[PDB]
Amino acid sequence: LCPPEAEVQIDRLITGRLQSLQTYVTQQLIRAAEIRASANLAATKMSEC
Amino acid sequence: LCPPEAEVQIDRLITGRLQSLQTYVTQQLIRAAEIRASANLAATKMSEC
Repeated sequence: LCPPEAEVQIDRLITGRLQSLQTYVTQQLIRAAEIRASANLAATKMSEC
Repeated sequence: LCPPEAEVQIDRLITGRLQSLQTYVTQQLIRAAEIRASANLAATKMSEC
């Protein structure tokens, strides 16, 4: 395809790929929180046990 | 621009601005959770220390 009609097809790929990446990052932040809580518990057990 | 062709340009701005705002709010909810956990720990230390 040529430049006016490429910028339509490309924008569709950018939108989808950007959405996919945002989904990934959000999920990682939520999972990170769970791991942090586990690490905090492990650190407490290290101190107290 | 005139009304049929403004509703195309505007919709693009609405989509982007709405996405930006949703991103902000999601990040605030995740950060809020971290602060809450810290506050819960501080409250525990207040009681026990």
